[PDB]
Amino acid sequence: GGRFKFPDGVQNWPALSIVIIIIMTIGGNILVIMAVSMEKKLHNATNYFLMSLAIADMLVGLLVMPLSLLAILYDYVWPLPRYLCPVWISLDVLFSTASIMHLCAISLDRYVAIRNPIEHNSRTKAIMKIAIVWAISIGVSVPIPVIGLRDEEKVFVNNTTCVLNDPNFVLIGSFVAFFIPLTIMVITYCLTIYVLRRQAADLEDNWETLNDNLKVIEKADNAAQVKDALTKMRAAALDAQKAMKDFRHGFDILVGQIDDALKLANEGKVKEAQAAAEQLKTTRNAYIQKYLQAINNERKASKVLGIVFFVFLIMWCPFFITNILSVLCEKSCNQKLMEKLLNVFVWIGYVNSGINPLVYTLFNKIYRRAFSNYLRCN
Ligand SMILES: CN1C[C@H](C(=O)N[C@]2(C)O[C@@]3(O)[C@@H]4CCCN4C(=O)[C@H](Cc4ccccc4)N3C2=O)C=C2c3cccc4[nH]cc(c34)C[C@H]21
Repeated sequence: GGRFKFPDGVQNWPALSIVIIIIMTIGGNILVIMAVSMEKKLHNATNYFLMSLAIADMLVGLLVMPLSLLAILYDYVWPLPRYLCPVWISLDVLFSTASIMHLCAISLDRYVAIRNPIEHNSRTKAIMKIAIVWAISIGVSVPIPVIGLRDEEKVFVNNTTCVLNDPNFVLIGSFVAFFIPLTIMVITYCLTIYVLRRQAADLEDNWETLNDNLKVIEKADNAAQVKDALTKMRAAALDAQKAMKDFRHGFDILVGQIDDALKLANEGKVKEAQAAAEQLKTTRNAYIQKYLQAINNERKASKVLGIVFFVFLIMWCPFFITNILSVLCEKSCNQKLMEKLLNVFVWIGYVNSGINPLVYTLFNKIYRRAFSNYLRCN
């Protein structure tokens, strides 16, 4: 009666339990799609892009993970019809790349928004980005149907197991789908953290000059000395202002005290100006806390960026690196262990798709309360 498998030919039940992570991925992104849909605040362009990413990652857990689970259930013997594997593999390359490409764009956008925060029809650009991202991924995926259709031996080999059999594609696909985006995310990340640290140093330097000039005002006795030190603060305040409205307004109201004290410093006596430097001391200490919460925001952003980039490396690097070694190293490297590692590094890349939502909820207050409400509402 032929050679059957399903629904009881399962050879590995311990692997079945791994469904747990699958259930987390599908729902994890659904909550994001809910947040961007229900919440009025999350109708921002960048959030629509996170939704697109969520669509990519959700489809990974929806269409790629379950079929890889069946593959493990039957000890890597394809139980489904033959035509359904090249379909599976192509989807694997598609959504996985879409996930990567999306992540790369997020890095780029975050750099621009950090460099020149003056940015705010605004949706047409986001639509343009989503389209381009999905267009590139499709390009990376179309070789699968092409190669598979023009030769059956290249998708599954022993009339049993289904695995890529074209080393040229593996090299190219890996190089263009991961290593080029990786290079962009490396340089991008480095520039972003550089800009961030430079902005922090600027605020700290402006605050130091505001203190040092006050000390030397209380110190010396020359009316022109008070004039010089008292004028250098006016610039240090105007420069720190352009670097939360109560803070810039604090620099604006203390500037007025620098005007009064500077008027009484040239035509008046040094003692009265030094007495005005006291009122300046108090107006500075009034906002010393708002200065600390500003620099704290700087260090917070630095940590979040370092996390997301680190996670991306830890997740996708093992697969693609070993994938490269498995093709271009056909002798020196151990091949049996290579397959043993790749089998796990594949699902590590999968887990990244489920980590992305869990990442953008741990740090955003709106997503935290949005998730905490979607889980308890139903
Ligand atoms: C996670 N997903 C997995 C998928 C894949 O390899 N899936 C199979 C089914 O799993 C293997 O790794 C297994 C594990 C152990 C032995 N295996 C192999 O030998 C061959 C790889 C290989 C072929 C020839 C020579 C050396 C190595 N495998 C396979 O075909 C390809 C991906 C990919 C390749 C290229 C560009 C890409 N963009 C996004 C992606 C992607 C997503 C990304």
